[PDB]
Amino acid sequence: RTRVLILGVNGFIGNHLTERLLREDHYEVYGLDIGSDAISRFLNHPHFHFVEGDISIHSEWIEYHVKKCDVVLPLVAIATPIEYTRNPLRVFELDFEENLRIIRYCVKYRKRIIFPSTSEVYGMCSDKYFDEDHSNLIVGPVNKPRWIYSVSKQLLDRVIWAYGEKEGLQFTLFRPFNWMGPRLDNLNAARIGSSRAITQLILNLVEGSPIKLIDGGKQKRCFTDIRDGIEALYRIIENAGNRCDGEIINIGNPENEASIEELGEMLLASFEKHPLRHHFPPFAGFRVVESQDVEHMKPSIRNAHRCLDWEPKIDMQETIDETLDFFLRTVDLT
Repeated sequence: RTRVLILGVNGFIGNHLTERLLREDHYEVYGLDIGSDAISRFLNHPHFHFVEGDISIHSEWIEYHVKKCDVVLPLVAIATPIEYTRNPLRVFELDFEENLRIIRYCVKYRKRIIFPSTSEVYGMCSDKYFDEDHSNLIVGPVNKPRWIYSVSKQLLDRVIWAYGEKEGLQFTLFRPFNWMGPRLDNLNAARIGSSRAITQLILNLVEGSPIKLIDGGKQKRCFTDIRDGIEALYRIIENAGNRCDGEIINIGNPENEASIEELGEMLLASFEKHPLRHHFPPFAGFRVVESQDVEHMKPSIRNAHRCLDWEPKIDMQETIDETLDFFLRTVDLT
């Protein structure tokens, strides 16, 4: 069976992907992390193996697991906007430098790497649908430090592309668009995966704080149910016909488009009608704040159609209700 090494497994994607792979009978999962509270249900599974580790501290121990396995998914990274400006050097050292070392272990031992790129690489791209193969990438001047994440991730995509072109590195880049569902990562966890904007909004509802609409909350976003997203990530791992080699694949649901404001109204609506509503404070309301920014982020999914015969199937309401439902029921009221 194929050995899948998941770095930063103690979270959203690690939980859902592991469940997916274990459901099949031909994968061996190696989930590396510093904790296991998020994937404890799998610790005793015959085909799951927890590996103690941290990609900033361990060099050898991670290199060893790369050589021991077949496919590598590096999910460790700080992807919370505030931090881009708050501690840029750390965002850069972890997201760029530490991941570059893992990319190099993969080329050294000829392993397959399925790397999480970011929808932020497109930046202020003017296309209505961001295209992995034709869209131009647009960022602000260097005095707009918010772009340090976007550009760091973009450079990594290009370095992987170069290793693939000059040193036979087998790879696939995937770019998630606001994945959401049960078991969302914590707002400040350094694990790539779940939509930060929707987890913040649910947090607003749960904590009794207002939902802040930046400059009106009119900017639009696309949202993807984790059941649709993980199915696509899973098929990239399957790699039928080797159709994913050298590919860059956006994984999102371009039909689930909504502004921060509308997303807020949809969660509130599902919130007010939920059985556990009474265990949460009254709605603090919408606060129009006013602090660069991206005004729309829609993915072209032609590559996913082509390489994976994939099409998102869950309705917007279904994703909203299930993500909110799981969250409210998992919260410790003590």
